[PDB]
Order: sequence, then structure tokens, then C-alpha cells
Amino acid sequence: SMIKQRTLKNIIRATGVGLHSGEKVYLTLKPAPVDTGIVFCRTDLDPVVEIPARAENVGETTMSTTLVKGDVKVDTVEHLLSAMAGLGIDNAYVELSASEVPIMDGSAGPFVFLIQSAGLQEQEAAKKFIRIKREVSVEEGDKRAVFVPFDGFKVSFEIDFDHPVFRGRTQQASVDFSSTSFVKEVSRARTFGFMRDIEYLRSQNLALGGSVENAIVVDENRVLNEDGLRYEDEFVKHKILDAIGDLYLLGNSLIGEFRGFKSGHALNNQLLRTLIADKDAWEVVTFEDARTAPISYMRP
Ligand SMILES: C[C@@H](O)[C@H](NC(=O)c1ccc(C#Cc2ccc(CN3CCOCC3)cc2)cc1)C(=O)NO
Ligand SMILES: [Ca+2]
Ligand SMILES: [Cl-]
Ligand SMILES: [Zn+2]
Repeated sequence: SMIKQRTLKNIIRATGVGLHSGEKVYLTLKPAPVDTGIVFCRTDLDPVVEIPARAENVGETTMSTTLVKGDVKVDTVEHLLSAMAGLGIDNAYVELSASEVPIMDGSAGPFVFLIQSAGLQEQEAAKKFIRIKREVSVEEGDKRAVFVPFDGFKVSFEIDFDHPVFRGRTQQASVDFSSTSFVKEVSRARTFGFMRDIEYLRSQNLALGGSVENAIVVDENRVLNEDGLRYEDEFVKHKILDAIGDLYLLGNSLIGEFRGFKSGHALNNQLLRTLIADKDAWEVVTFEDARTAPISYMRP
């Protein structure tokens, strides 16, 4: 059988708060037709504003990835999109009653569980992949983000925090999803912030919804969360989760390899824009036989 596009098999509902705005928000995920892509919808507005989750609609990348259309924004899309990418969802409507996606527990875990509880639905159209044909690299300062050709999907990231909790730890990780499960090894990795910054962030209307229930809080010499970490390398694994979500703004699953060095949402988006512009470096492919494809997906 061909690798088919996927949507949701049932409507999903969740309530939460935006990490940065602190606003209560109702999230509804709905099935969508073939070739829709992932589309965010601000249903608190009338008429609604619908914003496709595509690189061309990224309008801001400070702290989190933000989609913009007209005067309207949808903040912090990366963790939800990481779950969508991790589960291979092509088409979905994402309804929000406020401007920011709920942070949940700070990871993609709750979204992944809500989606897999609803189930996925294959659709009668070939799933389209973007295959990297040539290396594409962007840099700014000491930050770097690269796409290289690779027969599969692989993401590597390196952080370099000048901080006592990070020095001497695993600050580089590589995940090849032919041998590593997105669900078990990436999806549960939570976002993190530094205690030293919280008052300043709040003074800028940032991290207003943050709590130890949705973020790892790193103090000057210790992790504050009394219940501990989920992974010894949870920090760099969360950066990989972020990269997977930002990369899904291409609108299709990737066949290739990503390597990031201190690359945040801004440089991730610049990599996507450079790749899209360099049309010699990529192609759209489909698979008439899932058995011969370089990527495989779980049953729906
Ligand atoms: C990883 C990045 O790349 C990015 N995350 C961020 O920028 C980011 C994340 C989280 C936060 C936060 C927070 C916060 C936590 C708790 C409290 C209240 N507590 C009261 C009791 O004592 C302790 C404090 C207040 C605020 C701030 C910033 C990302 O994940 N992007 O996707
Ligand atoms: Ca921002
Ligand atoms: Cl950046
Ligand atoms: Zn994140």
C-alpha cells in the first residue's frame, strides 16, 4: 500500500494555559481534508482568522514560534507541531480560544497521548515528503542550523550553557528515528527556564503561565523541580523536540538530517526559508509502497 496522508479519526479537546501569556485557552483538534496541512484557527474572533502552519506565516520567533496573519497571532506552536510531526499527521484544524497554544506539562507528551487516544485516519491520497538533496546551512553569530541529505529522518542538537547545572553534562544528542522512538525518547522532554530570569520575563509579559508543573526551572546551582527530571539529557532532548516542531512548518515530513548548534526558533525559521528558496536542494516525493520507504509509521 502507498504511504497515505493522515488526519485525526476523532475530535480532540484540551484545556490549558499559555506558557507566556498565562491565558486560559481551549484547544480543539479536528479532522481536515486531504492537502489541508495543519491550520490554526482563532475561534475567539469573528470572523475566525485561519493561519496555515507554514514557514511563510512565521512572524515572530522571540521565546517561542509565533504565526501571524493580519493583526492576529498564534503563539508557541512548536510543541503541538512537534507532536503532529512525530505522529505523521498531515491534515488537521487546530482551534484555539486564545492567542497561545496551551503549554500542558511543557512537553509534547499530553498532545501525543490525546491524539493517539483519538486515533489517526489514513486518507485516500499519497503522503508527500520533502527530501533534502543538497546541504543547506545558515549561521548567525555562534549559532548554526544545517540540513544534509539522509535516507531517513535524523535530528541532532548541541547546546552550550555557561551554567553549573549544564557544565560536565550531555549537551549534544542525536536521534535517528529509524532506531529511536519519538514517543518514548523525545515527546516527554519538557521546556525549561532559569529562575534568575523569571521576574524579568514576567515584567515583559513572558512566562506568565509558567510553573514547575509545566517547565523545568533551573536555579543558580540546581534544578528546582522536586520530582526531578524525566531524562538525564532532558534539556537537549527538548531542543530536539523544538526543532522537530519548527521543521514541520515546511508543511511536510522531512527525508533528511537536521543538525543544530545553539539554534533557536529564529535560526530554525531562517533555515526553512533558505531551504525553500534553494529549490535545487529539495524535492517532493511519495511512496507507492510503504515497505520500500526510508521512514515508517505506527499503525493509525
Ligand atoms: C527552552 C526554550 O527554547 C523555550 N522555553 C522558554 O523560553 C521558557 C520556558 C519556560 C519558562 C518559565 C517559567 C516559570 C516557571 C515557574 C514559575 C513560578 N515558580 C514559582 C515557585 O518557584 C519557582 C518559580 C514562573 C515561571 C521560561 C522560558 C522553548 O521551549 N520554546 O519552545
Ligand atoms: Ca515572542
Ligand atoms: Cl536563534
Ligand atoms: Zn520548547
